Amino acid sequence: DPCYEVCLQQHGNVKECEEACKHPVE
Repeated sequence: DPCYEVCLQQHGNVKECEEACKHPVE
């Protein structure tokens, strides 16, 4: 909920952030 929201404001992503939110970023 907050993750995406954060990206929504601090960014303009969708599937990238949404999917990358659960993915183990390097």
